[PDB]
Amino acid sequence: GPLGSMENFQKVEKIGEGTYGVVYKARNKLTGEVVALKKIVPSTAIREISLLKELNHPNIVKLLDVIHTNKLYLVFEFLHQDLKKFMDASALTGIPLPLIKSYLFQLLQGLAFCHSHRVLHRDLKPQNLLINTEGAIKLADFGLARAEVVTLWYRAPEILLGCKYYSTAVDIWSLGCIFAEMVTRRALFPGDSEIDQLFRIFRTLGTPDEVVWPGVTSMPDYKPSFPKWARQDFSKVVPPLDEDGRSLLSQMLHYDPNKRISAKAALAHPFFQDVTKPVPHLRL
Ligand SMILES: CNC(=O)c1ccc(-c2ccc(F)c(C(=O)Nc3c[nH]nc3C(=O)N[C@H]3CC[C@@H](N)CC3)c2F)cc1
Repeated sequence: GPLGSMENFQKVEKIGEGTYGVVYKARNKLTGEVVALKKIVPSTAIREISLLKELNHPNIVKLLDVIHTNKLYLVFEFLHQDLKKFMDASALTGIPLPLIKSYLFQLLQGLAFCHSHRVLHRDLKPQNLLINTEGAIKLADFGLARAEVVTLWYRAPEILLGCKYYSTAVDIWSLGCIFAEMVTRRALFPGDSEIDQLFRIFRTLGTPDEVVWPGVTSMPDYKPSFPKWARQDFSKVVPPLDEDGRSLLSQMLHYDPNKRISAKAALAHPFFQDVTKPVPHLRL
């Protein structure tokens, strides 16, 4: 790419770096706006990101600009905290349920929007769910169809079993995993290898078979030698979540992508009958 087109940005600080790339806080030297800068060119990707520029929703971190100068910079609306840090800060008391429920409701709204345009996130985790002082939560760093050890903790089972053409249901799984983690203050399935991840899922939800998941035994990475564990009861998995919450979570964690609840159906679940939008206690 050419030169000088990032001149208009002053790096304020490195936020972090990982498999995604590098993320900075920066100020536009001419408009004064404070933004997040992601540093990473294919055309398969250039038109994929351009689609995301048009994918605007109050629960999606706005993509402001895309700048190619051996580097691709994406410019994002800046947010002051992520859900992981807020979870850790909240660990002694827990996030109050009404806040958990608001955050879950909002992310399902954002996902419902993305999914209605057939856009998948693919890599939801607490670290890319961004929050502000007003009680909003937003989806960040959408994963591309092509594209510091990647975590598997939120990866859906069909991905782990070798599905090549997976669906929006993978985001519902990831979010159910995050929901459970907000409630219990412990990761649900903290696998440290692909098989440890699969087997942690199997040990809680039961080893899947053709009864609960038609087609599972023909999946590319399925092996008949998989151990057969019995399912645990949910009341043991996420206490003290109430029965509405457990019901919704059970549907977000169905093995069969065709049974897993959609984002739109989840919004209608009775768990949200009393949803509100509380203010978080954020110390910045
Ligand atoms: C262990 N780490 C991870 O797994 C992980 C870590 C970062 C990412 C990631 C990758 C590419 C991105 F474009 C974005 C992104 O869009 N970021 C933002 C957009 N607007 N504001 C921000 C922002 O980062 N704000 C900070 C949040 C809390 C800080 N305390 C202070 C400000 C992103 F967040 C993905 C995974």
